[PDB]
Amino acid sequence: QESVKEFLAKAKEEFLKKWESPSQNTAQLDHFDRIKTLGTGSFGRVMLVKHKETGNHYAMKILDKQKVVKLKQIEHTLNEKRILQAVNFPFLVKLEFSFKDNSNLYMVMEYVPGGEMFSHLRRIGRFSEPHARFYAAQIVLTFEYLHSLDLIYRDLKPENLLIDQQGYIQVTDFGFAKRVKGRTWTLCGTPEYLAPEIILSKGYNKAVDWWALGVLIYEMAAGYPPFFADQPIQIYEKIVSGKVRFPSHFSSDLKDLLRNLLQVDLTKRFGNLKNGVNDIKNHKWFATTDWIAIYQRKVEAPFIPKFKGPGDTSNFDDYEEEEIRVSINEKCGKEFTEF
Ligand SMILES: CSCC[C@@H](NC(N)=O)C(=O)O
Repeated sequence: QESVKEFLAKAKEEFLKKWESPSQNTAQLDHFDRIKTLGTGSFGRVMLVKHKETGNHYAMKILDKQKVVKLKQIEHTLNEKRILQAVNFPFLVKLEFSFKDNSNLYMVMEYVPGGEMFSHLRRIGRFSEPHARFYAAQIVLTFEYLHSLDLIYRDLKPENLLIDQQGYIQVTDFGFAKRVKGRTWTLCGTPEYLAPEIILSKGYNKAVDWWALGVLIYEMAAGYPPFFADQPIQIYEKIVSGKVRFPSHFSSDLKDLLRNLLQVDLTKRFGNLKNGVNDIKNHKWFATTDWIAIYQRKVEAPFIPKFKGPGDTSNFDDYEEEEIRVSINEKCGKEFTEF
């Protein structure tokens, strides 16, 4: 449809202008108070912070430059920030500021107090098909947007889908996102969500995102992922076999869609055929979906997360509060020049 073509053309124009001239150094650390550690990993953490002048809350992702270098994540961290400062879509968490100092890299994101889809899914067990479909439609549109910009997301999983105050998804964590025209080769993503071509160390493309969508829809509707096993090697063996067992409660339409998304042969996988995303959007499982209404956030969500306000952290987990230090000496300045 020309309306969608023209929408995506404008989206790409606006992305490219920011991509080619990225914003830098748009806030500083001492304009924020630290409130609580919301997550932590091997080279960084995410903090709830409050801006001292406006009172606004944000989720601040803080990466230790020395650890980024040591764990060979330099390009990934530069990808994440350059992409986030250039994208704009209703179901992507917004980057509001970024900056760096002697020790760390900072991305100041909107804070979504409703928490991760993962916690809501694990609490209730599984989502009904309408509920899963509401979230899946938002991911389809988001991947249509990202892929049109030549971006591969590469980290789809329930933990990275936050549920906002209207019950809609906001995708977070662009740590593995990359602008790719053609193929790319890095081993990354979470085991249960990896496409076979990643496991097999092949050059792969945006079709890995559509595979991961199949995993996500299965997990939302079943309560567990399709290739589950105790050990990673067993997960990988199941993935590359592609044998998937569907619960009897799955509709026939859902099983058909999942067979086409969880297609081991990437040249036969929905999302990667001549009709692209339209094979997914036109599938019978999505017959009830008004794609424009979803994009415009006019559909009433299946549920609204419970939270008390923009500073409520009750939907996130508790972590040891550790210092955020800034060395008196600049570290790794060269490697992060463009950040
Ligand atoms: C807002 S997160 C950073 C706050 C923290 N760090 C420094 N070095 O000032 C501190 O004041 O201890």
